[PDB]
Order: sequence, then structure tokens, then C-alpha cells
Amino acid sequence: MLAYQGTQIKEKRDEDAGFDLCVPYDIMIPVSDTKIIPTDVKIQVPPNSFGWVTGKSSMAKQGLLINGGIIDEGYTGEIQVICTNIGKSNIKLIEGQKFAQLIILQHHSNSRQPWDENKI
Amino acid sequence: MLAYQGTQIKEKRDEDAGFDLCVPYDIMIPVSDTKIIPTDVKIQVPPNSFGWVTGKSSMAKQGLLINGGIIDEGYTGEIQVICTNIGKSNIKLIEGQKFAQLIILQHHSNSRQPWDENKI
Amino acid sequence: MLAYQGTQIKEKRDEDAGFDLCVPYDIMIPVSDTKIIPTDVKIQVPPNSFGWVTGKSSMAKQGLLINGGIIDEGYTGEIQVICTNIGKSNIKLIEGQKFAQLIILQHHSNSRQPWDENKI
Repeated sequence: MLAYQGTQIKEKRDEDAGFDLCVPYDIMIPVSDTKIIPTDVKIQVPPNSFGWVTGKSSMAKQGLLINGGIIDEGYTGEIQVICTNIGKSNIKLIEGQKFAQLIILQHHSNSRQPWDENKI
Repeated sequence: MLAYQGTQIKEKRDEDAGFDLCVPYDIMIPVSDTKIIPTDVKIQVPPNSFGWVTGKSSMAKQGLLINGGIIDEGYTGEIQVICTNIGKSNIKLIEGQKFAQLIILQHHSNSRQPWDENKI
Repeated sequence: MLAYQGTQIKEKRDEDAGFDLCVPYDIMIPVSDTKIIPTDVKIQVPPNSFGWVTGKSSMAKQGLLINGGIIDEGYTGEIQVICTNIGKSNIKLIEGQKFAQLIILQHHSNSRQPWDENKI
């Protein structure tokens, strides 16, 4: 469960893990460069959930690496996706191509308990 | 909960997060190269779950990076693992070595709700 | 839910996904190098959960990549964080800077079921 806005996020099928995000305009990424690709996507997630922007296999096989895509529950702005080319030739992304995906997960990073000294 | 087939996936202990995957044959990965390592592993996961192929610390400390390992619930083929060497010397993987692990997670990427305009 | 010890993990807000980890001493990471940054952080998680050490957007935009941060439920030692610089200039981490984050997730990598031959 989430709410979302934007033209650069596609409806997904039920048996996909994530929503596809689409490139806003043509962009070239030469080898070893990093580019920050903007989107107009905004999401709202429920308590103790977070968005994870990660890669699609078709663009990972060309060397596209997404880094830093943890979208906290408190993040209210537009998603920006940090991409580096770790491949061996330039990557050309065309406007409207699917380049990343957004998966919504619950975390359990809350509710600290006392240390069990007998563990192990 | 999952079902799985294949000779390149090991039984795991209960206190590991993931199943180990094993290299099919000896392979060298020179620095800056990417190789796609095939497996004979197939999985079936329940609704709203997905497989994540990710790295083991022992091979990340040598520069092995896995990229693009999201295995949707709809994916019925054999897993292939995309690996790049971001280390500073060649990586030699021997047949039957544990090189990656598969972790099964539930997503919540479904059930869209209306946007809350009062948030924040 | 987890238990944790250490001076290099910060309390978090409820609407963050993860806890921030802090650098132990000043460290330089030249481009293409990998360094293993030690922490004094130890965690205990409940059954079928695991820690994931991953990146913060502010350090991914400079080229800091974290690799191999799956912390099993059986892992009782101090966390060490494997970092590579895939950026285009040196990265300087100062003592006490927030450089990574720890997110606690549940996995479902247990309970094998029979293969459904009719799937698809």
C-alpha cells in the first residue's frame, strides 16, 4: 500500500515486485560517470515502510548501477535516481524508457529491546 | 516460503538470511569486466513476494558486485547473476564456490490509496 | 525490533527507514579503491530477520558504494562496512560523519514447499 503521483511511474502487473520508472529526456552516461536523473514521482507510504529504487536486469546487464535509492517514509519530495555507468561502453537512455524500479517494503527498524547476554 | 529447484543452490541454516548460490564452472573476471553467471536454479514464490540475489561479504571484500538481482514472482526461468569486478585485481571463481545469496522478501507494492494532501 | 550496542550508531526518527552509522576516524578513499570501515556496532535481531547496511543518498551522490551489507541473524560480531569509491574524485570521510545506514527487515527464506507444476 502506497499513494503515488507523477507521469514517470508506470502501472505495474500484480506479479511484478516493483513499479517501473521512466527516463524524463534523452541522456547519455559515458563509462565511469554518474548522473542524477530527475523524476516527477512522489510517494506516500504507511508507517514503518519505505521505498527502494533499484535496478532492472535489462539495464544492469549494460552496466547501469543505481546507488542510494532508499526513500524514507518522511521523504515528501520528487524522487531523484543516482545512476553510474560501470559498463564498458556509453549508455544511452531515451525519453520514456524504463530504467529503474520502485519496490515498497516494510522495515522493523524500531522497538529497541534489551541485549540478551546468553545468546550463543 | 518458496519452492525451488537446481543443483547450484545450497540448503541454508535457519539463522542465515539467504540461500547460497554456487558457481557452475571456473570463471575469471578481470577488473572492470562484467560477466553473467548462469545457474540452474528456478524458484516459485507466493503472491506479493520476490527473490533478491545479492552479495556475500567474503566476495564483496574482493570487489565482486552483483547488480540487478530482483527476481519477480512472475519469473519462471533459471536465475542468471550479473557480476562486475570493481576490485583492484582479477577475481577467480572456482566451480562450486559460493558466490552470491538469494533472500526471499515480501513487498507491499500493490493497493494504491488516495494521496493525503494534509501530510506534513 | 532489535537490540543494539555501540557508539557508532545514532538514534533514529520514526519516519526514517534506518539507523545512521558514523565513521570511526578520518579516512580518505581515492577513486577506484575499497576500504573496510570498522564499527563497534553489534545487533541482535529476532528470528527470520536480518540487518541490511546500505547507502545514504548524500554519500551515493559522491560515489560512495556500500557492498555486501547483509547481516544475518546468526552474526554476533561488530559490523564492518565495505565501501568502494566509484565517483570521480577522492572521498574524505571525517570522524563522526554519517556514512551508511542500517535497516532491519524480515525475510521469508525458510519453509520450502513442493514445486507447482501447473504454474503458468
